[PDB]
Amino acid sequence: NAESSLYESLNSFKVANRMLITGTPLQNNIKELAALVNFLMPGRFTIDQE
DNA sequence: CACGTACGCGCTGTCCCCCGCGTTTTAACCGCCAAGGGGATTACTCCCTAGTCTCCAGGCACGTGTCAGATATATACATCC
Repeated sequence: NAESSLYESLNSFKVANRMLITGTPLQNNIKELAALVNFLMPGRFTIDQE
């Protein structure tokens, strides 16, 4: 979730390189995967159509 | 104003129950889904109903005459000394 407090807490960190380790990248819809790829690298990847 | 006595108040005992502290538990709090309904707005359409107007008539208020029940005498029969 991009709205949660953990998302804004970790997204405000001054880290050069990030990595996400999970088993299920997409669970409900493509908006969640959009949130993960926005947390990874913010802006060259956009998802706006469901 | 006088009297007198009952009760407010001060003192003492006593016991009991609440407070302080330490220890253990536990649920409030914060952060999370998971979808779905409730409700606040914005815009639009429609139609029923309440305001407005005119006219009229009877309900309410006032006044007054009467009328039936309650109260107070007028006279006659029964009764005590």
